[PDB]
Amino acid sequence: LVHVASVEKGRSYEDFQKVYNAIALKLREDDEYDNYIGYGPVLVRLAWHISGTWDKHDNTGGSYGGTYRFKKEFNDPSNAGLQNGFKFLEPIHKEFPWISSGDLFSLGGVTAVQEMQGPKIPWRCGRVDTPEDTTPDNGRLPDADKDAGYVRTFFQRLNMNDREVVALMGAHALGKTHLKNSGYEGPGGAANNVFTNEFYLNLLNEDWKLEKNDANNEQWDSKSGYMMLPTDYSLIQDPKYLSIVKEYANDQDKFFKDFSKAFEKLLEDGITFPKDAPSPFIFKTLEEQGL
Ligand code: HEM
Repeated sequence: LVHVASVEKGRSYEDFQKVYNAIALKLREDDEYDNYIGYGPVLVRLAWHISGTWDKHDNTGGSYGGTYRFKKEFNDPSNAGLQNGFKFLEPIHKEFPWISSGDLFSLGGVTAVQEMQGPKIPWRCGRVDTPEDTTPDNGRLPDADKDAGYVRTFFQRLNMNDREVVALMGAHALGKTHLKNSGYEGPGGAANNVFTNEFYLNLLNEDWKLEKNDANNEQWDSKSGYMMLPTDYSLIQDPKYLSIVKEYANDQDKFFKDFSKAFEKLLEDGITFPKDAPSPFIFKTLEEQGL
């Protein structure tokens, strides 16, 4: 399977910075969602789930085709709750009908991270919508009740190594688990709509307790009211993972730089960019624009 990136006709940087600003402005405006967390967390979750279907062996899935717009992917049990992110982006797509679905879903993830004061993420245009029959089947996204061996093995399919996996999991500092979407409940920390290295700090400094929640699933709970998934707590149980957790808990700039590289790689897996394609765009935030 080859997927070649094709720039939307005649569009350049200024066009995509308008779509960025439109998403960032609505992120500011619709601030009440999910008890004032806002839409930032569910939009980086949506960008990860539309990319997270990729398989390195036959180049199926991934962000290229925008196939989440089809019933089979939209109704995957693993995507429960993401309908809220889709409905948020739907007005913006009406306003910019020329952007492809894969491009809008991955740009939503980039815009949320930067607007929640995370690192700049270079982004490239050119994903092309593909037919309903290219939609990946359900079951390619990871389970949360497993151990380190499972996480390592699962991420080899998206060829992410240990460092890339631990950097990517730092996004669980954002938002929260919702019992009715996944069978888990609670936030992982106090700052859950600002991008920081708090996931690593909380994993190493909180007193975690294995308890059973109302959906009868086990999760790790702390006195402070925070929670960790079995697959989150895995990162301090494995010796390779644990030393990278300690490195990011002690250096927030190295975490930001490594997250940026692994999140761009995640969003670009499976896509072939021609050498006459434009360079990655670095978008300015509203704050840097005085908007
Ligand atoms: C083994 C890996 C992973 C598993 C099993 C996993 C699982 C989960 C689960 C069960 C939730 C709660 C969903 C809900 O109830 O609403 C969640 C939320 C979230 N995840 Fe993951 N995840 C993984 C990796 C990642 C990665 C790599 C990213 C992003 C780069 C990510 C970003 C998020 C975000 C931002 C939320 C919060 C969503 C919200 O507040 O609505 N996840 N994760």
